[PDB]
Amino acid sequence: TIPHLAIDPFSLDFFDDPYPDQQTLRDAGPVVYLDKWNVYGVARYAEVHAVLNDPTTFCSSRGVGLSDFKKEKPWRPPSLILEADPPAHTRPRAVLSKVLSPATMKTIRDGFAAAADAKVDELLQRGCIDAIADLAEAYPLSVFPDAMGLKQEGREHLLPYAGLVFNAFGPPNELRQTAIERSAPHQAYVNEQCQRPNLAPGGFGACIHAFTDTGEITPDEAPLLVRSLLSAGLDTTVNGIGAAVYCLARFPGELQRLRSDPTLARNAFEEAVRFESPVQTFFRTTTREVELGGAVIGEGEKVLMFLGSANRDPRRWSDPDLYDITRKTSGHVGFGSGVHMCVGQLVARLEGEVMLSALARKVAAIDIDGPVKRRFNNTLRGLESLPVKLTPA
Ligand code: HEM
Ligand SMILES: O=C(O)c1ccc(CCCl)cc1
Ligand SMILES: [Cl-]
Ligand SMILES: [Mg+2]
Repeated sequence: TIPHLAIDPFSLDFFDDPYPDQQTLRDAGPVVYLDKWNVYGVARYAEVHAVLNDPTTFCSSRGVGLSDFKKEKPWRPPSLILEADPPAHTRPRAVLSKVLSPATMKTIRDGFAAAADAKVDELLQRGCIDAIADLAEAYPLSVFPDAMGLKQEGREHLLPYAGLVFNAFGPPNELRQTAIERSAPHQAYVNEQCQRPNLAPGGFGACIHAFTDTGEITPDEAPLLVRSLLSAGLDTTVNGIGAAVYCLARFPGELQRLRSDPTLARNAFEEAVRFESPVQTFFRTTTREVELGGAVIGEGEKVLMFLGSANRDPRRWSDPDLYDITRKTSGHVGFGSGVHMCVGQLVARLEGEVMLSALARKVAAIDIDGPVKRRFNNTLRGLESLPVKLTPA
């Protein structure tokens, strides 16, 4: 009843161009079985959304990667938020929600915007730049580590650590095995910066530790919650901003519309999150026998959700393969959906908005003028290098 497919969604050929294989996954049926990894797969919007919004049946406490924490040891102590289910998930989630709250965005927006304008000004002086290293990476590195309260020393471990985290969600292929092999120095750095004395006053890290006296989290929970932000808070925005710039570079008509109305910057970034879906996939584990799209999935089964495929499903989206900065993007699953929906989405949207605003006001054209190189990761979709020429407005 359930179709069996041999597609490996974690192969380099798949990363290089996933869209034909994602249509195959969608059109094979609402639920498929991936023989390569012995997991179920859902690639249509409907089933992805349903799984995300039934955390009781499709749990996260057994891991959101391929590995089932009930069968294998996690490569690192489980996240108190990402790899937890209600009710244990609830209070750690509340603390991060308040640490990254709408009121908190008011305290950082001016500095984030100023750093975005300054970066674009700097890049326009050079003209020809790498939109990845020099923009998508450089800008988040210039605001987020400081917003965390990290010292300057050792920040070079942050991106390698994040690449490891997102590779570790994948199956035990070479990408994952090699990442874990090289992980020891990055884990040591990150874990040490999570301790209260190492987080500067007023930053996200110190604010997490400050919540340890309300009864929502205990002092011994704060380090791992800082670890969450150091895991998910940087490389995500790198690939989100990278996606947005890549879209504007490929679709000059949409850059011209953005220039004509810079207030579209926020929706232009949201559309880029849907269009590229930098965070591609996550797993759930069934806690009971469940019926999903006519298939009966047994207990203790892994279910792979194709977020990027759901965001291009023609059953849900009109012209899904078009980048449209005025599209009604509400409902896309690029940030997830439900109780685990990205708790840092306000930070991600703030960074994306202010950067796209700077480009909208300062840049007249974005022209690819060199070889485009893709970066391969078991969970993240994005570029290694994006040579562009920036023409000033
Ligand atoms: C374009 C940028 C980003 C994207 C596309 C993204 C994507 C996602 C997705 C899809 C989830 C759901 C995971 C699941 O359902 O299992 C998630 C959760 C999460 N994200 Fe984001 N994220 C981004 C930026 C950020 C930032 C900036 C932060 C922190 C500053 C962050 C921290 C988190 C955390 C802690 C969770 C776990 C939430 C929970 O389990 O309740 N992310 N993110
Ligand atoms: O709590 C964490 O350590 C964690 C949370 C979310 C993510 C992926 C979000 Cl795109 C990775 C790690
Ligand atoms: Cl760690
Ligand atoms: Mg419809």
